Amino acid sequence: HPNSAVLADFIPVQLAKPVPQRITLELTAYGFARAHCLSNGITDEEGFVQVYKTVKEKFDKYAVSPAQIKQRQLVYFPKLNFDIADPEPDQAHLRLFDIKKDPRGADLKTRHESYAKVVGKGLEQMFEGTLEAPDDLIHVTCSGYLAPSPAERMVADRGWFETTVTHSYNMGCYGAFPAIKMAHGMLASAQWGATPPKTRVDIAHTELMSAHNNIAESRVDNIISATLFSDGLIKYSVYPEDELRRQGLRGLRILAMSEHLLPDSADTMTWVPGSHQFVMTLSPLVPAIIKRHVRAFAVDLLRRAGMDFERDKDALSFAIHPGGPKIVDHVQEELGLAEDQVAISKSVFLENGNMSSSTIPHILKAYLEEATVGTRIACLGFGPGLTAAGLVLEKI
Amino acid sequence: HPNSAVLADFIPVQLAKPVPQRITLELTAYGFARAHCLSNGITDEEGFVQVYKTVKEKFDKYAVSPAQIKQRQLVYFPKLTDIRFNFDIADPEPDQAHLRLFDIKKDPRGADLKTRHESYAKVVGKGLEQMFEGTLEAPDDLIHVTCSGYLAPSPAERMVADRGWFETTVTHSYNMGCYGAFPAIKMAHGMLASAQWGATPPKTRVDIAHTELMSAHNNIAESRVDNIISATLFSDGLIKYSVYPEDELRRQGLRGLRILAMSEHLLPDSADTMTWVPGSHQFVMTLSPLVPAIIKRHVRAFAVDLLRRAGMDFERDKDALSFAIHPGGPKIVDHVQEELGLAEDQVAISKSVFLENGNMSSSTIPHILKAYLEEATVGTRIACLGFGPGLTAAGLVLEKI
Ligand code: NA
Ligand code: NA
Repeated sequence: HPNSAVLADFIPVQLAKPVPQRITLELTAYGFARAHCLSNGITDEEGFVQVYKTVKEKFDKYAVSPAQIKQRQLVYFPKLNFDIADPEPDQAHLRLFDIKKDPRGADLKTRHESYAKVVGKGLEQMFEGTLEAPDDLIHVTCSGYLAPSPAERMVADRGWFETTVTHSYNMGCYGAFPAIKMAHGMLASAQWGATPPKTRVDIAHTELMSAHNNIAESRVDNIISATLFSDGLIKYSVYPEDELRRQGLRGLRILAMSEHLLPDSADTMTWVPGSHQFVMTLSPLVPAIIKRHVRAFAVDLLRRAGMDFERDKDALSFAIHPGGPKIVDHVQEELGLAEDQVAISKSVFLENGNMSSSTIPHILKAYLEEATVGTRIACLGFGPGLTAAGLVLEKI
Repeated sequence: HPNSAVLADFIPVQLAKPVPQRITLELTAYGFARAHCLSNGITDEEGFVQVYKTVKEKFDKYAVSPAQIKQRQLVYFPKLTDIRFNFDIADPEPDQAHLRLFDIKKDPRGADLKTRHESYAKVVGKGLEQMFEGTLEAPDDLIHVTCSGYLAPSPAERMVADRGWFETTVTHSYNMGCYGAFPAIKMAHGMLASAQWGATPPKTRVDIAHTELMSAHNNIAESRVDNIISATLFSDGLIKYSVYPEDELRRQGLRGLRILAMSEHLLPDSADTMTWVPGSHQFVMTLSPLVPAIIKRHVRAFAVDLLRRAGMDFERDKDALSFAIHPGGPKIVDHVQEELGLAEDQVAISKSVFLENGNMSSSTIPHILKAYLEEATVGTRIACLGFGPGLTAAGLVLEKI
């Protein structure tokens, strides 16, 4: 196919062994209780006891449970009353919370320097099988912003002095979509002649959601986000389809893409850097707003691909970003989807939690590695805005 | 021309009256002196007078001078009408309070980053209402460019929602620093070419909105020399412009800058010479005195290549080109000019924009391009060059039509 871009070769890197959810919940609950006691001058044991019981009750009620998420990769959760060891200065940098003295923990500068170090290493592992520089490298993240970025430093470390680096930043849980949109555009811009020809764009996701741990705030939506979000680093490539074929690779051919905002929703999800970490609010209104608009969005997306929702939806897999425990279910229900059309997305959430932008790429990795050639996949995700983003893919 | 994207309709928006360089120098030196005394719990009078003479000498030696920058828009600097002379500063009007982020009476770190981001959201949300007040039809894409405030949802996404623009794709082009317009334009170009590929329906217009509020990052608590330079070099700039497929631009009968080529990559061994990282209180900068030499040493090969990408030849055609060069510091344009064997007239607008406005981060190149579109003879080709953290060199070749 001329004028075609193809996703391929998806490579996750695990930086830390995933922690069983019931343990994340016990310790996070204990940390929120100590922080709270530090924050309100409660100093006596029986004081901590009553606060701890209340925090635990709150966790039982509102925390994402082990039945919903089995384990999460959390680089900044301590390595396996609790007592926490100090770590080797060998790595004070993994320790960004504080339950003895200042409950706000590390400040943002410290967290940013930590991010650069951890992602730096992650990126060197993500790209160690890469033999030739890409024409472009896109860095996607919503969890740490530095200039130059860890991506820029790695490209230089590799001596990749003809590679364009583009930051695709602050586009949250759906950040794969705009990154794939750029990549498609960089291949199309090359075919238009504005740059010499290009044969590969590499996109690298690095989300350290656990770097933004906030145990000083006890509002429900913070309990929920502390127990919901997880870390994920994953890279994949975008090839012009002729280059994909020449290299004998399997891939996901891009058919169509779409993205725009949803009305009366801007305040329902926010994410803002403050003095110590990026701070989140999340309204319980969000799944209903997604439910309300997803169908019309999906019908339009399939039309963009020359498809018809009523006639073609049954043969499609739907890769859906699992933003909360019930998001896939809601979309499943609104779109009238069978279990086997949404099974991979539920399972990635169940095994990993919400790794923010890195989630959808892990979903697409499983489709690329499991589906028959010819399979079509409609991808949907949501993030702040609120934004709806979508992609139509075909396995080739 | 098919497969052709063209820049047009450059629209700056001034939010505050620019302040003459000399007064920014004197008040800023005064702030640095007070902040130093506060950090150090120096409450002694003569203690302050000595700190202050010292601070002023460092300003005399290192600050960007009124001969280099005449005035700057600094939304987060007090209005002259508020300056009373030591100086004091009048309390702001109530609905202007979010414009005071520095503190020289109690805690010299000033407002924390969250307060700064909230102030930024408001000031940019008003700036964007002005920038888009004459927009008649929603664009297909809106690209928000900044390296100076990051919120989700952004002020750009909120504006797009307030307008009811629910078909418009919003993309954030963030944290690409002073050369920010170059990745923005590359992205606009890809979107049109992606539409032409058939991956979205046809599009007719991408809008790019730069909102750089560098003054929101005032740091008067560090007196290291490179921060004296930064606090007196950088300035604020809000500007939008549009990218059209050429056939659309012709039907509207607009003049524009047709894009011929573009490039961007990193320069070796220079990652630590210019850095920009959010911390507790603001985004913190560092800047190495080596930056101008590193740029000069690489800019010729880059420029030769860029011209090659446009089907031209540096050595044969440079005399016919204008060179829009991001003025990152007082001497950047001069160093590049010298390295490239350029005449004064080929680089005058980049120099003039610097002198009149300071370094407006990513907004600076778009103001230089607005002047070219207004003044250039049809057929004139412009080589554009921008640098920023990486270090990164970014390139564009344009033709006025
Ligand atoms: Na870049
Ligand atoms: Na967006």
